[PDB]
Amino acid sequence: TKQRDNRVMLITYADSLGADLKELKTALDTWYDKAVGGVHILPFFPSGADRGFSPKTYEMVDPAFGSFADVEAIGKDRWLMFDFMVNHISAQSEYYRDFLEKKEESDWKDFFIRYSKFWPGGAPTQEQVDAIYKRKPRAPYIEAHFADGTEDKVWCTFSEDQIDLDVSSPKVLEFIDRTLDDMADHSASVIRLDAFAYAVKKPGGSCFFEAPEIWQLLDRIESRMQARGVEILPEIHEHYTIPLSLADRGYWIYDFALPVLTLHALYTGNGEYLARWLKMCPKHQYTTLDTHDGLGVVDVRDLLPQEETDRVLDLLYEKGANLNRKYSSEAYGNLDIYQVNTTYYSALGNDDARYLMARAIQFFAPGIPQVYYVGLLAGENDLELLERTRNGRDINRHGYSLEEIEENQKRPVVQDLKWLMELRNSHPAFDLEGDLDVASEDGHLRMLRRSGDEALELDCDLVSGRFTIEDKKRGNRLWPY
Repeated sequence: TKQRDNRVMLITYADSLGADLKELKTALDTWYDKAVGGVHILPFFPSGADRGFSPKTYEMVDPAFGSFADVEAIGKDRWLMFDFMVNHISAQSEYYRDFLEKKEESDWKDFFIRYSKFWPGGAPTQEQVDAIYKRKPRAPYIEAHFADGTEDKVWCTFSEDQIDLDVSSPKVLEFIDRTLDDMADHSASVIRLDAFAYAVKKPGGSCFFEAPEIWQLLDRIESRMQARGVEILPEIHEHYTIPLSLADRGYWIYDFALPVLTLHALYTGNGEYLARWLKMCPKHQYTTLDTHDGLGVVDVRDLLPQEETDRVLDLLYEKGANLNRKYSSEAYGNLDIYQVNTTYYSALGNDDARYLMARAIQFFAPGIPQVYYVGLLAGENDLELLERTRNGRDINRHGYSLEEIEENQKRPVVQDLKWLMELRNSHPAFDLEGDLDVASEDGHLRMLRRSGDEALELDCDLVSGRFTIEDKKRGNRLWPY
């Protein structure tokens, strides 16, 4: 296992940068060898739905993608992040299929949350239904029809294929422990806990980050993986107080507020909300602009005023390249109708200068930047794919051939983003432990990264879309180059 280090991490599917895991390694070695220090390969196990996030098993790689050897090959000199779906498993898994066949005689009788057992009286009251945290209108269950002719309802947060696990069941905790151990054996440096805040259900509760049980589950998983030298990263999209409460207890977090705060700053020339955010962020975080999902809007609540949130959303739809509100609707198959479906480059109207500025801000921000592969290649909204699949998120999930990755290398914006990633990976001022001084004034955002006598200053003109990078220790301007 290559240890998680202080270098830019790529987010990619196994089949989105070239055709499969072998072509992914070719792409990274050929064009991104110094730019990409870590790789989050999105779920690469056989899956029944939601492009990997409904795993049928963890015991084999989806053979469309390759083998565990092909994953380990990428992990030779790049640290790896894998997903563990702590919240759910495929309805097409051995576990759920056996439960439908055998019911109370199934080894997996306790793996799923059955309404008849979970709810006092055998069903929720409307009050209890209304209390559950939702990101789409569909009820959070599906019908289970058993081979014996009987039926129940099972908890279903996401797509109809994603059946929620009962983390209160000892057999499920054994499955979690075994699966994380297997991931550690396959060279995982970090395990991402997908949908972490959904994992604990309580009758009458929101069933979102239910304390103290959610903390006890996190500590169980983090403690086990710490003993293997593996880090954990919970995926939580909500009010900033939740991730900052994790950071206060020594857990890695995602920054999901940066994307929309940065868009608002670049569209308005106002850095005040972005500066306030940057100052409250911890050092042990992963920053995002793009991920494989849409842009988070609830994630900026109380960081961007509602008027300014409404304003930047209007600007994305009006001034962005090929956004459409319909793409976040139920018609386009969304699991979260409150996210904005777009590539980050197209959110900025395919503006090279402001897209590079967004990445510069991200790279000077605390913690470790994640770059999604579509953003790596300054990719535009893919209406062709979106309209073929009728899956809104596919606007930002173009599959690149090796030929198309190569064709993109001539673009200055692709060259410049690679240069920024190489700088982020080489310059000592980006020390994970180093300090950030942020100032917002006269339409500028100034970010000074210090580490001992190292002092590297980003100065963003949010109005003009031009930035400078100055090495104050060595007395030399690094950008423009």
